[PDB]
Amino acid sequence: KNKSRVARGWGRKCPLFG
Repeated sequence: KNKSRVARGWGRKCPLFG
């Protein structure tokens, strides 16, 4: 899958960097 929404779990600010 190309959907990169968990690649680098960004629980700091934006949850979905991709």
